[PDB]
Amino acid sequence: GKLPPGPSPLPVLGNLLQMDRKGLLRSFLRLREKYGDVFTVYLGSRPVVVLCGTDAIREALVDQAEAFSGRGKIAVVDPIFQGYGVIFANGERWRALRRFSLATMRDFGMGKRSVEERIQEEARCLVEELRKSKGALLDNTLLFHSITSNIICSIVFGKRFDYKDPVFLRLLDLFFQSFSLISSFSSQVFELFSGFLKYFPGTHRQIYRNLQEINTFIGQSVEKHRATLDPSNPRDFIDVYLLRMEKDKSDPSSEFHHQNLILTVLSLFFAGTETTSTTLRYGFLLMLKYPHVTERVQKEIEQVIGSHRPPALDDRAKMPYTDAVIHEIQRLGDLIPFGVPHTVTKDTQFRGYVIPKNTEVFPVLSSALHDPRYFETPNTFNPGHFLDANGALKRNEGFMPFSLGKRICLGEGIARTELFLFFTTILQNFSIASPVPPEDIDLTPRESGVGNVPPSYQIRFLARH
Ligand code: HEM
Ligand SMILES: Clc1ccc(-c2cnc[nH]2)cc1
Repeated sequence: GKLPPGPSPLPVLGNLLQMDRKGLLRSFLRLREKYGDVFTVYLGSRPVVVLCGTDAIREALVDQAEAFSGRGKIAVVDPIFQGYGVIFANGERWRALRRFSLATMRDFGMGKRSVEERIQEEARCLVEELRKSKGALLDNTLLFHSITSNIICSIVFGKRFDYKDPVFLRLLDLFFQSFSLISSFSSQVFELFSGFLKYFPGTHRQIYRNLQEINTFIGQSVEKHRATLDPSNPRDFIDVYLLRMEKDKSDPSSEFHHQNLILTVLSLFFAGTETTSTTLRYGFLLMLKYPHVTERVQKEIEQVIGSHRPPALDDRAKMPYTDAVIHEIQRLGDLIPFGVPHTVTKDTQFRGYVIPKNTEVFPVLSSALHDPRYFETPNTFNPGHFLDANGALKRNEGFMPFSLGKRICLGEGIARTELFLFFTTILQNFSIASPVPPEDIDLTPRESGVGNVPPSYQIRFLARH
């Protein structure tokens, strides 16, 4: 049936000569200009199909959902996962882990705190910590990585860490350094010649080393959980997984074993810590660049929530402006630019082309979030993209920051609740400022690869009264 159009490759080097030195995303966007919304490019010797624009992505991930439900690989972390854990698994193993992960977080019995309550509690701890800074200028990177890591810790380990805990800070350091390395230029070259470059020194080794040190901490927590498990009262995600292992003792095809336990927990930290945190850091940078918008969010908080009680998730339905602002922070932040690689699960017929089973497919989410066919002046921040004439929230088919289809972000619910409660609880309690004039605020990513990493910046949180 034939593959989608694309630059003729050279053996070994593939399409290296037709790439853009800026990175994989620019390379993909440049090729889209020449070959259309659906093309083939060779990363090293591997052929991959690229889908660009809202329409093409929706046709694949939604209209042929099952076919495009396969998961590809990211070379610098594949040595860690190797097909285990809920993110990088395929087939029955993925189906089983996803179903269990959704159900285990979608509800944690009674007597325990809901996910919304754990986030409100973390937002309260955050407010207390920021009050201690007395409004001094700071870089919010560490605290924003802390609050989102703490939500996953609460869910998986059954508790949060104090912001000044040495264990926590070390773990935080390992993770953050890894995300920066993972979307660095080197990791993107590694994506092309891993088969060859895997044999040499480099950042891919430091990434591996850091993630294994985190897996070691995960393993020791699993042992502590095992040693104190009370079947009558599971405490968190690990206890629930351990109880399922007991339930499946006689099932030789169960996927609930050790490797999927450690790597599913790593998956939830990997995914649950990084993107929500960078979205929040990018959102506050935009709020410094658009003080008028920040002021309107604070006015809506005052009208709907007031200044005494904490924001609750059900306030969001009565706060369309703030909700539109968060949508727009996600849309312009474009935190996972070329998506997380998929693969087709069978030879697939797509737009008159044939995509062979297991071929890697990149749904370039950035090209939908910035799709001119759906968003006027896509490169400019405007909450109005999500608001109708009456100020009510409006949907846009191009808005797919969590992707779409069978692989749609498993943590979407948790992430949206974290964005709404952290953004509103911070702005209800603090006004923000920085020495940089709004006009001079640069939104350009410090690094752009599988993740977009926002630039560092200074900000102050002044307690309100
Ligand atoms: C603003 C925050 C977040 C954004 C924009 C985001 C978005 C994404 C995207 C674009 C994908 C790939 C979907 C695909 O394969 O097509 C993904 C997958 C995933 N995300 Fe997130 N994510 C966020 C937060 C979270 C959180 C908080 C968790 C965990 C609690 C999480 C868990 C996962 C997992 C486990 C997958 C793989 C799902 C599967 O393969 O079935 N994410 N996310
Ligand atoms: Cl390689 C990779 C995989 C998954 C994510 C992710 C999912 N949800 C948030 N982040 C990011 C990068």
